[PDB]
Amino acid sequence: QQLQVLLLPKDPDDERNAFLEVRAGTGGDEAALFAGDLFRMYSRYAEARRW
RNA sequence: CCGAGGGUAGGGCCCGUGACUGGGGCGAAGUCGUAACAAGGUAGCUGUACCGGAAGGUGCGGCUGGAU
Ligand SMILES: [Mg+2]
Ligand SMILES: [Mg+2]
Ligand SMILES: [Mg+2]
Ligand SMILES: [Mg+2]
Ligand SMILES: [Mg+2]
Ligand SMILES: [Mg+2]
Ligand SMILES: [Mg+2]
Ligand SMILES: [Mg+2]
Ligand SMILES: [Mg+2]
Ligand SMILES: [Mg+2]
Ligand SMILES: [Mg+2]
Ligand SMILES: [Mg+2]
Ligand SMILES: [Mg+2]
Repeated sequence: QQLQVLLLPKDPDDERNAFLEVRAGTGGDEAALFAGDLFRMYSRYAEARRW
């Protein structure tokens, strides 16, 4: 497998720490309920990589 | 003399436009309370007046399109 050289495009803020905010939308307290469901999911993902 | 029209001045109407402002219509979700529909938890509605974040409240009279 000839690994295609992916070392051509550079990136400034690619390794920097990131702010993440989740906001509820359409559907009243149901979307608010899901914004926690998205946040735990990103919490499981952050701790799974020692973040 | 009249006279197209030009000029000066002052009015009337209509249209476009204007910092800003007043409310109105619409919204798969927001905040605050819950005024009305049951006696809707203070029966409701009403003209008027005063008042209150807001639905609204209270006064004076009126109607029943008011339960028991
Ligand atoms: Mg003459
Ligand atoms: Mg003339
Ligand atoms: Mg003339
Ligand atoms: Mg406006
Ligand atoms: Mg009332
Ligand atoms: Mg009520
Ligand atoms: Mg009532
Ligand atoms: Mg009154
Ligand atoms: Mg006031
Ligand atoms: Mg106040
Ligand atoms: Mg009062
Ligand atoms: Mg009365
Ligand atoms: Mg009468």
